Amino acid sequence: GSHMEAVQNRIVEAAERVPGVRGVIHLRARYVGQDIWADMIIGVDPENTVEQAHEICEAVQAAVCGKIRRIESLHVSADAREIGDTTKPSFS
Amino acid sequence: GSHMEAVQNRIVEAAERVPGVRGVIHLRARYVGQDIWADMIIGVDPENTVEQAHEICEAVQAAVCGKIRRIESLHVSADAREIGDTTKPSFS
Ligand SMILES: [Mn+2]
Ligand SMILES: [Mn+2]
Repeated sequence: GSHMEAVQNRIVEAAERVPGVRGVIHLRARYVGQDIWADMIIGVDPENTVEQAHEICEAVQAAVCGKIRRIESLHVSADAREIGDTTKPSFS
Repeated sequence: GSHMEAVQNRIVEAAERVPGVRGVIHLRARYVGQDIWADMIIGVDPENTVEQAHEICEAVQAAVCGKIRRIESLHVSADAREIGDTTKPSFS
């Protein structure tokens, strides 16, 4: 429950379907009227290049924005996630 | 002018003194009472590994939080910045 949790879960689930995303580390989303502005950090393979992380972020942004129309702006950026890492996304 | 712009500029200037930071791509900062909560994306060498980007983010977080005491929480994450890129940081 919480419609905002459901929206945040949609964002996370869309992002986690994009190849190269190991998980979503952090998501902050807020309304400006009907539109959402959001900042998301995705976890990526540590051995990737930063150029590769960059292309994954761009793919995440395209996929999320294409699926969640009320999102007017989404910044996607990257950090290392090791593969033994089950840390659930942090929100708020 | 704008005391919030000055705080944001302090954050950017502290971060840009950390080795490996090519620039600050994006900064979002808000007050909860007297404390600041902030999300920052730093630009990093594209040929770096994501593990290296990660260690730069961690160094940025330590340096910024150590210099700006009112910051209670700072998420630092990374993206590619090419070196011909003079793009000024985006705020708000
Ligand atoms: Mn690019
Ligand atoms: Mn680490």
